Amino acid sequence: MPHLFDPYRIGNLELANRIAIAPMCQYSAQEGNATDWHMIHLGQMALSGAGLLIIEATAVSPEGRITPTDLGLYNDANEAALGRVLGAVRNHSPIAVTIQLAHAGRKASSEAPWDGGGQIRPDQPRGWQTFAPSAVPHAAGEVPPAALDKAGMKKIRDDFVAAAKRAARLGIEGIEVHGAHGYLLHQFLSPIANHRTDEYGGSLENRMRFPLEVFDAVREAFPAERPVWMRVSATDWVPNGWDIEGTIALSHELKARGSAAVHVSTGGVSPQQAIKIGPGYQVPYAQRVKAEVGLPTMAVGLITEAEQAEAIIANNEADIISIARAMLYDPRWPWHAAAKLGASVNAPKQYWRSQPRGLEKLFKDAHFG
Amino acid sequence: MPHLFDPYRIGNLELANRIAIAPMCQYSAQEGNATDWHMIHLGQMALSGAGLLIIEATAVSPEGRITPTDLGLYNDANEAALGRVLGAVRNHSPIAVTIQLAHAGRKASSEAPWDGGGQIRPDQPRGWQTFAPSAVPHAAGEVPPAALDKAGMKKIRDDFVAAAKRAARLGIEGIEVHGAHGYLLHQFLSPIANHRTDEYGGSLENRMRFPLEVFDAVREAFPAERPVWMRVSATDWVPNGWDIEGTIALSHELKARGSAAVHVSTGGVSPQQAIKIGPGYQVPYAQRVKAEVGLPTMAVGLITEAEQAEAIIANNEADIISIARAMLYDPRWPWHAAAKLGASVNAPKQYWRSQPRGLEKLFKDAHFGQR
Ligand SMILES: Cc1cc2nc3c(=O)[nH]c(=O)nc-3n(C[C@H](O)[C@H](O)[C@H](O)COP(=O)(O)O)c2cc1C
Repeated sequence: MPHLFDPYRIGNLELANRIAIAPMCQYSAQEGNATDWHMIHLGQMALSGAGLLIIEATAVSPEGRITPTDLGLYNDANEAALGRVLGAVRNHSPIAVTIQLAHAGRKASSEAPWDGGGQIRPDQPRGWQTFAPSAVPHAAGEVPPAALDKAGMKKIRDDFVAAAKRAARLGIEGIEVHGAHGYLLHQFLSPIANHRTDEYGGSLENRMRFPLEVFDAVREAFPAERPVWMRVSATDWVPNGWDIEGTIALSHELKARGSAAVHVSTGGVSPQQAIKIGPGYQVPYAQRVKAEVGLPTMAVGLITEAEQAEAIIANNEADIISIARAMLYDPRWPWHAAAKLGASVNAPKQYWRSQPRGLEKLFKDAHFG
Repeated sequence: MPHLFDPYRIGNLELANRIAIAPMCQYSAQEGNATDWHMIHLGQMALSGAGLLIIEATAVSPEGRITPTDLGLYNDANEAALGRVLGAVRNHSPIAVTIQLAHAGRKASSEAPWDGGGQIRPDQPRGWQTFAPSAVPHAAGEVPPAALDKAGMKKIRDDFVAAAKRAARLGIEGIEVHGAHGYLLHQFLSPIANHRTDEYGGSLENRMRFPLEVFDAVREAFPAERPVWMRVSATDWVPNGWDIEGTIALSHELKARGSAAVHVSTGGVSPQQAIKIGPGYQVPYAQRVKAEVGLPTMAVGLITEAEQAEAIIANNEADIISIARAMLYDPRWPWHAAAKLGASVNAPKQYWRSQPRGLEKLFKDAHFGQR
């Protein structure tokens, strides 16, 4: 009889409950460096009582950023800036802190969403040359990426390794390899983006080959006891693209290769995607991945209500509920869920006076004697 | 026909709406210095879409702190530490940032709430000698404060002035002088704490004299264009103390002396109690101070729902509503209120995608595109 507020575990990392704060790009870094925005944002996310925080898509190289203001972990300055933020978080919260390591591939060199998200060309001041499995653009008329060669692919492997080591040194507790949302690894997985005719394209085994090498490299580099997993897009929502069968096959391989979990999202590789959006619309993909592969499975997508979240766990549809927008709109979401479902959470002492009367057990360890 | 989400103004300071974030002690400073907590906390508060943020009780001297971990503005280090927090706020928020300047008087040298809130004796670790209008402890068996002399009262005036100048140099946009919660100024106001026989105790005029000296000194020191006001307790719960008549007389004096507002605490009557009595105002004392004195009247609102706050404004009970606990339990309270009331709010661009599926146009001037 599983419940949202059961303690849980991914690999050896104990989680206070099944609630994860999904990775959410803030587009507020400067040359990859965390800024005051990140102390405010991650600081507040850490007070939420969620069991797990997944830091935003963190670029393994400058050219792997989505946008010029993405968070990075590709040099010592980036490491020190993020370390300042993490020190503050650890000072005020017991949350498990993990990080999503990322490379945008052909979707790199973009504007922030509030600036319309368009491609910035390599010839424009903030733009740069992008890389992908094949020299085909994400959308028609865009400046195409260069097709990766052997040394290019090695650089990416080595950059993921280097970033995973910096993350380890910072005391980060886990790594989510970004394999979703139309970014570099997903580009290799999907026949929409991957037109290669070497051993990294064509067949399913070939298309999975580089994403799995990247996974393996990170898993080797990161301390063995701390979990490493992948976020996947379960489908492209485009006929003949990546689909749930590819996802299941990849998930089996991830399990065989020591992944701690699979975080199941969808979409991102094609402007043609025909997404059927609605509450819990991506839960069926997580349910199937959980059923067939049996790794800890995180579900996400328009999960906004405590009873909805609880129902997903109760129905064995996922093991972890990932929440993004509902956390931005209510950074106390897990407190509020705990109040509705008769549970407790960790909260900073500064805010112990804050809950309504009648919820005297809501905050673990709270006292005033 | 006023509404919660109408723009408003205090002095020259334009406010996006009638929602103020109440000064809420965090007990998280080190020798008066703001810490990483204040960055995280004040950063959230500043991004809430409220019109006005009032920084917590900020000690004018170490001896004037409520606790050993109160926020202070009494030396250069205090100033620099707060400046770091404010600079982050300014990078990200359009909110008006103001500060409550404070001195705890006989209630100083106490523990934080999670440590039981007790007095720390002058001879214990972290403790210190407290000061007050008279040598009478807040509670029996506590170490009494020293009764202030002419020099001690001058130090306090000058400390308020010094802190007000530091606040101005930090670019803080307004000052709330703390005359409530049984702290130093309230101790002078109240015959319960003030047993002085000189020109500072006895009659109502004598009891208001030092609080009004402090207010005047702050108003003189702080840039004339920026608002300065006082926080006042509507009434004591006990007889022969401070009362609603005193509050009204003090609010008239504040107006004549160039106060921008008055911020009226509840006098111990919550909305749950108040709405059952008489006309059923939620903030009856604030309502009366507004009607009789005509200053911009901020009322402490012990409320959680948008509809409660709207009604306070729409029923002419207050011009600005300050919100404390509901802001801690929901730092997006003004977003949630705006959604209920059909209004919009300033939200940081980083969070514009958070708008629920139901809603549209919640966030002012939001735009989105993605490849
Ligand atoms: C502002 C914002 C930033 C995001 N950044 C990332 C990211 O860095 N990495 C990622 O895998 N997904 C990212 N996503 C997708 C979310 O993690 C999540 O999967 C998606 O928003 C659906 O969940 P929700 O309905 O709970 O918001 C982001 C979403 C938003 C709204």
